[PDB]
Amino acid sequence: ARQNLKSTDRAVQQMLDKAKREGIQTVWDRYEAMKPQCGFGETGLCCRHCLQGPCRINPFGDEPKVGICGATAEVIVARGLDRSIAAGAAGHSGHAKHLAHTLKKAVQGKAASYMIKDRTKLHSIAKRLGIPTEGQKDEDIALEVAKAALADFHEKDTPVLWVTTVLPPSRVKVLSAHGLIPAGIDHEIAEIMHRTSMGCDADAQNLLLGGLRCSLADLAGCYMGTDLADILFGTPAPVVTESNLGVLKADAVNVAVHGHNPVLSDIIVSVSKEMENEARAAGATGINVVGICCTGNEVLMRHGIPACTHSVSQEMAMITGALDAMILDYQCIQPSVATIAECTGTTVITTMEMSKITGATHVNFAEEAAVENAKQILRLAIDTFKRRKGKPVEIPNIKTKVVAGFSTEAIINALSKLNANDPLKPLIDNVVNGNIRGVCLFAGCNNVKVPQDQNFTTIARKLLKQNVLVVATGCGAGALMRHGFMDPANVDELCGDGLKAVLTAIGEANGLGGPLPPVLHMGSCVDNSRAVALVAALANRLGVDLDRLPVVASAAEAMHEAAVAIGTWAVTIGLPTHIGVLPPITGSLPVTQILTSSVKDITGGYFIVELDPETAADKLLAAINERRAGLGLPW
Amino acid sequence: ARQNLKSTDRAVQQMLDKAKREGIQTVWDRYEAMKPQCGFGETGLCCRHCLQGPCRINPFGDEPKVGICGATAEVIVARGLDRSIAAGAAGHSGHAKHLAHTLKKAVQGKAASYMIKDRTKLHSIAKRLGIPTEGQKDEDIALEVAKAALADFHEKDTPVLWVTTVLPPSRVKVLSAHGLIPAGIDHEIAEIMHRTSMGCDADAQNLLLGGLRCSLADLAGCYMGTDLADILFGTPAPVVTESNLGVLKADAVNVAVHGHNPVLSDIIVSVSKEMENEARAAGATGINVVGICCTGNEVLMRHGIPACTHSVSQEMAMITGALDAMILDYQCIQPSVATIAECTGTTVITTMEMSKITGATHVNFAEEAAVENAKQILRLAIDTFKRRKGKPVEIPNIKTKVVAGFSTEAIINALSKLNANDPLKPLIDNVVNGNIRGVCLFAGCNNVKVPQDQNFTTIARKLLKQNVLVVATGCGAGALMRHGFMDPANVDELCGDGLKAVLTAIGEANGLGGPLPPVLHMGSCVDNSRAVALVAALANRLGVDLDRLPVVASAAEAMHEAAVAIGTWAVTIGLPTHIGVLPPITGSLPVTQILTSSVKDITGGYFIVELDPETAADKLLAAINERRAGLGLPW
Ligand code: SF4
Ligand code: SF4
Ligand code: FES
Ligand code: FES
Repeated sequence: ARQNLKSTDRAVQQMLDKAKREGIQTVWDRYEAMKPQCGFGETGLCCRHCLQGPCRINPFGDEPKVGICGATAEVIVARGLDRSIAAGAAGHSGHAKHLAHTLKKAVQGKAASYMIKDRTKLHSIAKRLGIPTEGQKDEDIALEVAKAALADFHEKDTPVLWVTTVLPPSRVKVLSAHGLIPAGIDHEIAEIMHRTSMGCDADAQNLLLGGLRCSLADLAGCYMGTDLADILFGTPAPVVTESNLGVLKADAVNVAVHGHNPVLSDIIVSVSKEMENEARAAGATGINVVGICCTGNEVLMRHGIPACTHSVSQEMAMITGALDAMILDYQCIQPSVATIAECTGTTVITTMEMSKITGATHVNFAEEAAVENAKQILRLAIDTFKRRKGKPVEIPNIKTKVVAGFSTEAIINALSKLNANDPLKPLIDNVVNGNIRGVCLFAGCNNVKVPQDQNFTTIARKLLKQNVLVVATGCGAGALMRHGFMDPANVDELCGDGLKAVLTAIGEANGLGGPLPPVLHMGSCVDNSRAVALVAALANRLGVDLDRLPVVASAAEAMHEAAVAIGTWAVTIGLPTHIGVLPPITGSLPVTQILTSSVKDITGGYFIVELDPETAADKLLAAINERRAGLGLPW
Repeated sequence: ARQNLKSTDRAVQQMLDKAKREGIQTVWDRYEAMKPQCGFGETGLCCRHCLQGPCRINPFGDEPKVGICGATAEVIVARGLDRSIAAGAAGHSGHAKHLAHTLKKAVQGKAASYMIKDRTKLHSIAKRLGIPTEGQKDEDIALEVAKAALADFHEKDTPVLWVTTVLPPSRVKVLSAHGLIPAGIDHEIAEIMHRTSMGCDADAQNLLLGGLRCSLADLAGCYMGTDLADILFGTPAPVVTESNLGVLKADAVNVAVHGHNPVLSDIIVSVSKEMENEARAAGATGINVVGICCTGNEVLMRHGIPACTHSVSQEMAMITGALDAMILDYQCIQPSVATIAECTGTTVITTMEMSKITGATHVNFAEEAAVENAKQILRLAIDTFKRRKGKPVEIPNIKTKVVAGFSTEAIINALSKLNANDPLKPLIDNVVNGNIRGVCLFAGCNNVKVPQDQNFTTIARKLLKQNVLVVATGCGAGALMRHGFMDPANVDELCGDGLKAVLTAIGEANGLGGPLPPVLHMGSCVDNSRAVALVAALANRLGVDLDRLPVVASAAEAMHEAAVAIGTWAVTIGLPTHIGVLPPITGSLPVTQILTSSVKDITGGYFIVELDPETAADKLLAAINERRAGLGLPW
């Protein structure tokens, strides 16, 4: 097979060849077996919301033209999209909610493996929420922050504070005028599921306004998750590590942390260092913890744990034969891992009650027992390492250098070395003088339909040459790190002269004798909220709303419902937002026109649907430059 | 066309002939245009939970055999079912939540059109919840009940009290042992949406246990909705009225209330009597309010408002040409009504912010302005009546007599005339002696796939001849009322000798000089909770759990996600539960075996999937008789 048609990652290509000769089916094989995919589903023109279905509508031609109950294409498309947004928001609800409970347990003395690690962030969040701190114990402040987090999930006397306190007042005012401020996170999720059920909401604009509001519930969960993880585990600062399959070590116990919620995998990291001598007794050099997906991003950002792989290529880590354990929480885990494990020897371990996989070993993680749980898990990994003594492994000797840890606090601190009391001003100065053309956030997944990483790297290369400041999260950050976009040694090759000058000036003032990396890694998918914090801080410093800023987003290879929700809130907060795969909307021209055009008149943002990455880069540059022109800037 | 293949209701048949000659497309025409329906959707073997889809699995044959991410048929089927349960629960969340807010507003002086109408029910609910009443103002008790209702939507120090306080302790204990008690109504809905999103829960048993727990969140919303509606609007007592299209009157202003939440349509009823002379000034005899679906059931149960039609046949009320207005809240409204209105003259009016239909007139109902809103709405109806002066109409002269209003309180009161201080004992006595073989609850919708009412009437006839006490809600009650099953004049024809003797003894002791009707109408779909209250009271009186009682349920023509949720909680509380249409589960034998067999070992209940109604009646009788045998009773 030509493996480069599947993935642009050479380590992935090498493992695809191994999987092929060993007869191990991969995600790419399961995709091929699915073709041709259903065109009703692809276009959004299918409904299964009641037992009179399934209903479908022919995109073109003759009947069927309308659902059995009378639901039009507009209604069917908008209802399906709304449920996808609610599903995305629900994952972020679960992630943030878990962290809120963990913080509450910690400060109540119920979970001594957890603690307040970032006291400053705690007090800053309390202040933003209106919680008094003067003369209060940190534990009581944290109890109040956890209570406020849990309160945002349901209706109360205030709207969702993890929306209204994180966006500029002018933006909150626009959203409120259109009825878009969430009343409660789980409240909005449930209202979406109700209104999209049979015989309820049946007006495309009304449905889509509901979707915008639920996407802000997703934003609140993202921002709440980042806030609470930073309190518990530390706010990221710049770190240096490596990425790709070559971070695996044949002579070590290789343990991947995979999923999203690092609540236990932050603990796995710390415990793994304590069990080094137990690993050495078993014949290993040590325990080598590596990351997959956003749990991997979390521990990369906070501890420099190397990233093994991401998203669509996750099975390939197992194909090496050296992955002794894969420790799972939830979200973005291909359930194929449980069956591949039988072929590769890997011990796959689930840990969360609501996310089990038939055939995997389940360990019932509890914060109250986190260290004990981590030791049980790592001992299974050590046992597995011992079982592969003498077996050959094939780890591609392929890895890149990765500078990461660019939380918004870290970015502001780095800029403060150029201007101590007005840190955003050097960035704004360079936007104004054209050294920085604008900002682009790359976000979201890989998707088996797109050769892995091709859109992220093609678009990023064009933007960087045109002096765009590129930030990235999730598996977009994964794609860019695995292709060298987080290695400062590649600044000369990748970056336009203006951007290079700025990255160099910031780097030299931070004592690096070298530039910042070409792309700034801002963390996990919930950490898209960090990009919101940066952009809102810029808006406040400039006295304008986000829909006037030369800032865009690109979910260039989107897959998960999470990514749909994130793209939708990016639009809702005012950003031009590219999506590089087709969401199921093309079966309705009216819905497509709302999402790509008339929503501009509501929020100032809009979707740019473009599957060709060179064309998408041109459209993103045009959007940036239109914003520059609106501010009276050359472009 | 042979109209009896579409509906067994002769009034519906007559209007189908009119629709045909006038060129007005109906739900049956849109169904025909949809055939053949997609077999992947029919069997449950389709997934659109991420942008790598749509994925499908061939029920039999070759590839595709597995989803792109590795999701098996078991996982795909269970995830789709779970989302349907969550959607059903969300509708009941929205309905109950709305009523909780209405009660709070009323007792805070913010909505003087609303009030505490049933003070006794208020105090009984407060006592069941643990709320003190001694020495407290009714308004403060009601404020506390409304607060407790709203608290059950999110996590707190107690589980959902509208589950744990309404089922016997032994049942709560079984459910708790299996992890099935909901933590919060909207909490469970959101956890379902998370766990069913890509790369999360992927074990069929774990997924389905989550679904059982979310179905109890639906039960809580149902019971909360009935409780609060009874406080606000009165607990039903026996009433006499009529049903079917002949309740429309050519010389009156005909106004249908349609949807679920009678929050405003209870007001419409009261206001309509006040505007009689305005209607007379416009040339009408008066305002004739009639019911459709469960909002219709609500006002039938409390005020004897005649029921025009139900569910699948709702368009036919408009085809008469005499329906001047259709006043909509949410749920079960075919959106085709908005376009048919242009052909029939009817004014279709929406009233709830989250349920609009393109082309309908929207009036923004607010409790604070309910009387004003009702007058605006009824004045549109009067105007419409005037526009049809001189136009012929075709109202089928077909209607039945309906005795209804059998709340659980009403049933207990009726039985108390035979035994004042042990009212359930005469019912139990007659179960023991075989005069009553068991109880069957008919629930749920009609479905265009089934000739309308055919399953409800075929099954009911067989059960009644075998001395089963039949109770009914929703459009199952609608089907039975429209075919004479709520007219005591039909007891001799329909009922076995034992059941007739019991209905007669109760009727004669209630001063009727005649029996209770063949079937007891227990109300709307949320009022399935009343059947739960009756069955739980019987369980408590007998000292056994619900899974030992000779009680079954039949969603004989199910359609809405609501009906899936209700059927699932019927199973979860311990009942054999028939469903007369195919839910999308047959693509997975393991899931089917859980839902129809091994769940017995968890909750004592189980689904009986049977599309042939004669066979379904035999299977329901077998289930009843097995329960009788387990209690040592003849059968
Ligand atoms: S909700 Fe309408 S369009 Fe969807 S399956 Fe049911 S009848 Fe078909
Ligand atoms: S979740 Fe899995 S089965 Fe469903 S659409 Fe995505 S890849 Fe296909
Ligand atoms: S007809 Fe294929 S997605 Fe439903
Ligand atoms: S393939 Fe028809 S329901 Fe998806």
